[PDB]
Amino acid sequence: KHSCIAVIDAGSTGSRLHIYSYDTDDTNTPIHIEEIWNKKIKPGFASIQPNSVTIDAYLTMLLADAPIHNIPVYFYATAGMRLLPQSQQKKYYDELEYWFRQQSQWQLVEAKTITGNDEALFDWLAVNYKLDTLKSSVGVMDMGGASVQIVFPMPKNAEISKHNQVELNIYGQNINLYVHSFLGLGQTEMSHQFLNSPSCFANDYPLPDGESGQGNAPSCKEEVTSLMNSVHKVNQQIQPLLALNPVNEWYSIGGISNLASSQLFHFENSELTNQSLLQQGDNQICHQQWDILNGQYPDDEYLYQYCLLSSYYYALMVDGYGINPNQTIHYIPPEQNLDWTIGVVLHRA
Ligand SMILES: CCN(CC)c1ncnc2c1ncn2[C@@H]1O[C@H](COP(=O)(O)OP(=O)(O)C(Br)(Br)P(=O)(O)O)[C@@H](O)[C@H]1O
Repeated sequence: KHSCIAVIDAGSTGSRLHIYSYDTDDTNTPIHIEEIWNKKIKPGFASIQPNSVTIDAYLTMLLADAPIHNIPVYFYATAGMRLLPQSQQKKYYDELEYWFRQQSQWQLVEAKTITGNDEALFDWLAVNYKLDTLKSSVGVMDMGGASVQIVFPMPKNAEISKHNQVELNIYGQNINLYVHSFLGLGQTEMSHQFLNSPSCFANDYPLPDGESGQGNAPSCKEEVTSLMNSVHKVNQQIQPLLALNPVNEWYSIGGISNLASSQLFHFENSELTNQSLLQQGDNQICHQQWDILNGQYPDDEYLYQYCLLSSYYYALMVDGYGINPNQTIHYIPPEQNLDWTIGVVLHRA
């Protein structure tokens, strides 16, 4: 009845199979993309032993019960696998290539670790698809666990790396995008640099070094800005490009959308500003007595991190990207299930 494609998102914490049915319009672009099946397994691919028994157990658990035969499959790993040397990755892909050759139910089209730029492309396509803006300047930011992505329209520029630019034609229109991924600036990886910063945690929160939190979002933001700008040079790379290529609307996916959906934060219309984010983080968490807070919200296991995270998002978007602290940032809410793999259907199916 419809075309079908499978995309496996092999992420740092788990792998997620998505089977989509779609139709194609007369520009040769997928439409009516529907997720018909879904399977999620932990831990991440890069966290299992790369031998046949382990890979077989893992992929069987992921795929065996799929209600669909003879479908093309894309196996796309992201930041978790990017953290591994090429020679380690090879062990996984040798086993995986062999496993798929033993299954005629699944036609492996590609298995690879996509670059963060690739992932930025798919992010942009996925968001703009959900927003129905694709047949129509929309910027997308993905705040992931290990890497962060930014992507916005920008005219082809021969003085910028080809790796940071993508040309595509979508619903009949030629598009050029600037794409950038910062590996290490994802919230989990970045957090590992700041666990002993008392400025980044609720008062009396027990830091690993035996010291106590003493939260202050402006100070915590400054510490994080050092990693963004002194180490990753985010400001130098992104700000001159945004000054010249203004974005009309920002959309964010990933961790922002989770934090903004917490009980401790108040945001309407699935949008926020950096100023409000930082202020609420500073008041509700950074300067808050930890034990009292923890007692009031005992189920939220991300709570302890909200001072750091609010400071980190502001640092990234404001001090890094140069986004105005009062500029509206839309976020796709967690309930909505927007997935970057929708971008792969658009681009590759
Ligand atoms: C009550 C408020 N909740 C609970 C919902 C939350 N509050 C704050 N952060 C949350 C969160 N739930 C999840 N996160 C974090 O969101 C960040 C990025 O999310 P993502 O989903 O975007 O991370 P990602 O990069 O795609 C992942 Br799954 Br780590 P993989 O590499 O593909 O496996 C990750 O680092 C998560 O740890």
